[PDB]
Amino acid sequence: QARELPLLKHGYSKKNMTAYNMFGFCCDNTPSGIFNIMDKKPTEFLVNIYVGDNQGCKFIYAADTKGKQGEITQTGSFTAYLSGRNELLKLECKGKDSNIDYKVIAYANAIEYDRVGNLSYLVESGGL
Ligand SMILES: [Cl-]
Repeated sequence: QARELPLLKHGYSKKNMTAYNMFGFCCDNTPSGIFNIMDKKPTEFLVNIYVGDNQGCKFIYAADTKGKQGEITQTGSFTAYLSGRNELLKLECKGKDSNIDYKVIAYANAIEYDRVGNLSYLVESGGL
């Protein structure tokens, strides 16, 4: 059945009260037949996301094969492509009280990748 969409990187900036999670693939988890926008035939990811609570957060994705960015803040569906570093989605929050609960289902070349989760500046910035 489904695999988990991997978390590649996370971080935060106290100065800007921002934080992020980057989802995508690396060397030990890039499935066979999956290509990015640096490649001749980038794989389409057909993505459905579902959003509950959302204060101050948004997902950023590559909306076409030229890497033009798209953004989404609420339940919806879209087409996304992997960046040249095999990133699929950047989930960003802005502000002290930023928080989002979400579910991602992404389909590529006969495989489903899922992620259920939360991001908040409070948690991601590592304080109590
Ligand atoms: Cl290629």
